[PDB]
Amino acid sequence: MELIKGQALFLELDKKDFLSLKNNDKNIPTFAHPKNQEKILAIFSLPYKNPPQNTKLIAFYKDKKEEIFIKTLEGNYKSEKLQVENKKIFPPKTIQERIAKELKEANAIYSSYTPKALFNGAFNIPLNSFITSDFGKARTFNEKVASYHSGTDFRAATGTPIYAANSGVVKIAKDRYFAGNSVVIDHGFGIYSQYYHLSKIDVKVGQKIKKGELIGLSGASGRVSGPALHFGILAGGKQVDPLDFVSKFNAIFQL
Ligand SMILES: CC(=O)N[C@@H](CCN(CC(=O)O)Cc1ccccc1)C(=O)N[C@H](C)C(=O)NO
Ligand SMILES: [Zn+2]
Repeated sequence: MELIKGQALFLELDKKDFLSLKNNDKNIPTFAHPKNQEKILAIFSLPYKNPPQNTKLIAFYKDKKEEIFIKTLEGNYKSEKLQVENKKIFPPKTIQERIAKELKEANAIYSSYTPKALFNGAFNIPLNSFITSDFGKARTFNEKVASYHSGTDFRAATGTPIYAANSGVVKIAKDRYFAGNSVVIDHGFGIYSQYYHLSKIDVKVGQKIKKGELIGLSGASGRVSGPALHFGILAGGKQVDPLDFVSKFNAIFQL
């Protein structure tokens, strides 16, 4: 199989006698195929930055093992050359501390795996607008990726209502350094949606939210370039191309 860096893949496996799916010594969770009772599904994602060139997963059954080989593709992302090397930068200590704290917090949240669906059918876009800055635009130095856009931005004037892309539970609902005012929803199965730069947060941590329910108003908080909604999906432990992910997910779960 082949998969573009920065994307998720829904792997389909026989259910009967299945024991475990492994990537070296890391276990990858599974969940039911909603249509085919003889199958299960796993999400496998490649990171945008520094992905392996190749991956081998093994599905262990009671009677045998199944190898699955996935070749990393570079895809056709937009990229621009950096003029100055992305060397160590020197933020104020107060900012270093905040960043480190929020990273620890988020790493913890993304680690607390929910082994059931909290979604309700297909994902919907969070507002009926258009993309102004796509996922995966990159900046390179010496042809190596230095940084990339980890979500997709939708055009929005400040104060535009934003709606949950699917049902779930709110895990994050505060102001953060990279993200500004942000909401993160757990949808189950290690799938999280992210809504950044809000001017107003309308939910709280722990709240059950329905698909299409208001979560906030769009803004420019924490944004250098002007008001817009930054939308992200984390799945399989990695930030992945959100519209690509929704397309894949909806192909399986929309009915
Ligand atoms: C670390 C950092 O400074 N993040 C900034 C800016 C740009 N990101 C970096 C990234 O991966 O988080 C690179 C970048 C962006 C665009 C093109 C090339 C590189 C930020 O506001 N991110 C939010 C999520 C966003 O993206 N809003 O729109
Ligand atoms: Zn963005």
